[PDB]
Amino acid sequence: SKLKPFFALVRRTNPSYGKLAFALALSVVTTLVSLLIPLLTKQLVDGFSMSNLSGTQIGLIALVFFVQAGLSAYATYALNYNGQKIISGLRELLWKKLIKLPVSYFDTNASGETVSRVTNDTMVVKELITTHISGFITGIISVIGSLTILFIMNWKLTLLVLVVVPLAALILVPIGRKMFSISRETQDETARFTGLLNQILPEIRLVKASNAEDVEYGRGKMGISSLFKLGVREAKVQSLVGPLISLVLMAALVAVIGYGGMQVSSGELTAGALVAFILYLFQIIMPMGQITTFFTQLQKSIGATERMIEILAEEEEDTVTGKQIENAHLPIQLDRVSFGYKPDQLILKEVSAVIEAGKVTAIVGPSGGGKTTLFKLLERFYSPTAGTIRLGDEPVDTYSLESWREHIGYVSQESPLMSGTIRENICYGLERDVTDAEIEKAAEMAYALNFIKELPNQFDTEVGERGIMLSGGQRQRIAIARALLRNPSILMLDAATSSLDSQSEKSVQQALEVLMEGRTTIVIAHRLSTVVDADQLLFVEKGEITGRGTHHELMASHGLYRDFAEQQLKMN
Amino acid sequence: SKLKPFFALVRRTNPSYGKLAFALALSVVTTLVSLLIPLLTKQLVDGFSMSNLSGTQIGLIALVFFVQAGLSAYATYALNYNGQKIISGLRELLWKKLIKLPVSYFDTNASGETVSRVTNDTMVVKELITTHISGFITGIISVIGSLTILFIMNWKLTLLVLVVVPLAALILVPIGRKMFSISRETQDETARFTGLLNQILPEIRLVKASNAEDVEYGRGKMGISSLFKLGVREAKVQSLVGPLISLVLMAALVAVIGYGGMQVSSGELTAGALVAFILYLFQIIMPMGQITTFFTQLQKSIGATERMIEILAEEEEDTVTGKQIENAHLPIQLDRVSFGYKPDQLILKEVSAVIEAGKVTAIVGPSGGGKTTLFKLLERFYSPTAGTIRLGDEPVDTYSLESWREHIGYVSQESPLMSGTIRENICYGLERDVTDAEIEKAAEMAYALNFIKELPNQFDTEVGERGIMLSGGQRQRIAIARALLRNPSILMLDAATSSLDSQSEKSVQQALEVLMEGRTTIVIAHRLSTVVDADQLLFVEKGEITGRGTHHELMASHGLYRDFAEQQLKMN
Repeated sequence: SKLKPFFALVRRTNPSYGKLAFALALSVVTTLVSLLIPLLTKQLVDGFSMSNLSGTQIGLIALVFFVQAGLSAYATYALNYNGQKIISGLRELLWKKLIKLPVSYFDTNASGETVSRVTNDTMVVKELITTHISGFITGIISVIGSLTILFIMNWKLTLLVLVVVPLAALILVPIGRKMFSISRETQDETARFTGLLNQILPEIRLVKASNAEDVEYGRGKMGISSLFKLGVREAKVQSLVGPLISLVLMAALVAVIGYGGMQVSSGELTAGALVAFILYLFQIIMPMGQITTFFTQLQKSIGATERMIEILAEEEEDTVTGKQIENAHLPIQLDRVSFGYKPDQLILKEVSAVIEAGKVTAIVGPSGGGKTTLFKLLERFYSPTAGTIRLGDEPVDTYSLESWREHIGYVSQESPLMSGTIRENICYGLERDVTDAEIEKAAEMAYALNFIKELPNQFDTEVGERGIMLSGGQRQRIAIARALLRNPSILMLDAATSSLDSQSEKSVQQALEVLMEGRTTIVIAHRLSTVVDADQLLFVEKGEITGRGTHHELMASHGLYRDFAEQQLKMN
Repeated sequence: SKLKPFFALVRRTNPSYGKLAFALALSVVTTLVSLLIPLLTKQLVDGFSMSNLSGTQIGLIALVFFVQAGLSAYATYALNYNGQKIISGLRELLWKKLIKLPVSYFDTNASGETVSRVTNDTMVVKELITTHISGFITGIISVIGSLTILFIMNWKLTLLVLVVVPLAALILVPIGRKMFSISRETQDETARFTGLLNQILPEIRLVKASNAEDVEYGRGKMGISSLFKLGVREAKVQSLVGPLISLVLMAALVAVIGYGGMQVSSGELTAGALVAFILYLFQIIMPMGQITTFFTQLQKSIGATERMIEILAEEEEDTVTGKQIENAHLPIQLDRVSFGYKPDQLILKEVSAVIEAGKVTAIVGPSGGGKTTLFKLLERFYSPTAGTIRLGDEPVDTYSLESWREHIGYVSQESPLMSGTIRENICYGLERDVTDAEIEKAAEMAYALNFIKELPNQFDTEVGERGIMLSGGQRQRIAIARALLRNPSILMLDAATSSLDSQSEKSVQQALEVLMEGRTTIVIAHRLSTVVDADQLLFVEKGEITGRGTHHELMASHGLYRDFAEQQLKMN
């Protein structure tokens, strides 16, 4: 029942059954050959009365060994290659999914955790498919066949003590678990002592100033004393565990091998059966560890499969809603919009406002209100539930989200880079039009070519994977140019201002003003430099829009009491 | 030659030779018993023609096994206990040293690195002393004795192939190294892919806004494709390595054990010698790994010993300079002080100033000048080289640094806590006087008892190891109380004042003003609230004191041009 999701997930990479089954069957045949090699060794041992059959037997054993090696090599290659294909398919599906999950999943959930889930679960599934399933089948077949052949060869007298010995291993195992428990306790004590030292050392200035060094010495001494005490206990336990484990192991070996030798001396049914018995001993010892690893990694793999299944269940739409974009130039109105992240909290209550077309509008919000939520709502990262963010009769209820994102430009505060070259930064506007070869020419219009005129290169100019050799202001200028290059119709600004300084603010703002005066602009930032360039101003407070109109006189009056209190808080 | 520092470091814990040598000798005897057990097994195997000597032989073997187990247990306990004693001594010496190393070592070197060095090197020395030296001796003795006894038992015919087999291991080993190389390459590729995904995901907002999701999909696909390519190579290599390693191993086993069986069938000099031969095989296989681990950990241990030796070489003086404190109340003058961290740079040049006795003096410094260096120099954490920071005729060249630290109070900015209870915070002033039971009464004078009057407790009030449930202001007030409790004669303030605001700045400042108006006070902080309470003001610039006199008119005039430019930089 639990294996059904795993089988379905493997089935997502459908053309992977025949070769995997063939590889598993060939691994089974290779395993059955390892059960025949000791029999040939026994025949060779028993046939040394004449020296001709001996050499023939070494030849035959060498040939069988080479055949087994070749078959095992082919089976391992097939298994590993099929597992790699399955992992490639799984990673492709996961990445295609994820680059398309709504931004809400990432914001309200976990960024690095998703990457860790994908990377670890794919590798665990690989380890299960290529090694652990085939390993378990091989181990079970090897153990059963070796036990059966030993039972046929020797009646039971030595096989019975062979199966009794795992009871000695069974009493041995709790001792090893106690070893791990004591070791973990000692490690925890060592970590506590290290934490205490890392507590003390940074404030050595305070330690010296109070002149209480000896006090800290004694404290440290107490810590090491505790460590020593635990060490003494682990010394007693290791003195009890170590030699005893050795003793039991040797007692098993002496019992088994010695008994075989005894049956050799009495004249019983084993000499070459004794040699094959030792070989079967090794072929029984190895697969037990293989099966245990199989079970552990099977538990890990069912967990990983459930995680990958829950990741592969998310949904989203890009153009499913409709296709009705013709102009994208209408006044934007808010109509009783009340929805945040979860319907229970209601982090937004009937927010409504009137914004014209081709009019710069500024948004002023508090430190903890609904300015970020309104930013994401106006950028259409959340789906409306009760209210309507309405352009255009809600053919903003029947056009495509992809088309709306096409007609909007977005740089917020950092927008550092999509690392690579500047070519990608200007070819992210390659929307089937391909901008022919006018991209750098756009930089000429967007005041970017002259700024980049130092020209390390134009295509080999590498910002690096890290992207640290260029600062924020130049990159924000590049994003402004990208917005001007993509589809300069609607602009949505959080007004990225970092290390640009007053001289650059005016440069980039006058460039954007000349390029986008006839088109709609939206600003959401903090300062009062965009608001003066904004024809209409708004204000967000307690998840509600409170304030409409022009900037100068209204903000001089509206911002007199409560917005002024908020400001006086802000400088403080 | 290289072992001499290690021997000396062990010699620092002198009374640890006799019992360690006895434990090593008993481990040797225990090892020599394991070379006799297979011989008794061979005798038992050969003596099964009669069943009485058989049972006597099982009895004797069991007795020898129990004797060996007991001896090994005692030897292991002695070795582990002696190693724990050595580690306790080493940690005690290291902690006593480092709590007394000049603050310069910590500031210009590494805090967490020293803790890591102590913790790791002590454990490595433990692992070498308790296990690896005895392990190597045991392994060498076991291998040599087993080879000699096999040579005596069997002439050479099977021992020769036994020593030939390690050549098969020798050709096997490079294959395993190639396995590790390919695995490391695959791991590096996986890490690169994970880094690429962690690059992409956080900016999924920018990814969606540009509407280039497919582009990021294809990029990710390329990454996974590269992974798959490397996986294919590792599939080919593992298909060549795995079965081949198995084949060679089995070929060795079949060769050796089978040959023994052949000598059994022909009537040669081994049946119970074959059983003992297999036992000696195990007793030869284990110590090779033991010796290899010994060599690796010996290299690690010589490195750790050199590190611990260089840590145990630092020096400092507390009262070595002299003992001439009688009053500690004299004007403090600076006389051509020119010394920073290293004499080459000269990060301080002839700094001189005149400060009176019982006069509050403020220090104003820039963001990157010599204010921190002058702070540490005036607090005596660095040793003068050219100039003289002179009180008192330089009996500040002949009194004790410990006494000077006794007569000074220090809280700078955080001084968070020496975690524990408030009892430690008020018993760090326990200077042989023991303040009788007046500590809380001092808090009554120092405006601290009324502030702490909520009383969760007075001795069970725990701030925790972390120390997070109380903020900075209360702890700074406790530090001020501690300074008033220790020896309120000279105060050195970086001003604990922070974001506490007037409610608390004025409260703590008026408490300190009432308690310490008749005594000398030194302030080094940034703002202009301490300077107005400071009778004389100074200023640091480019590692030189530039400005002397009162606050109001001089700072109004001196701070008009250049200090005002620095300020206008500071608000900007």
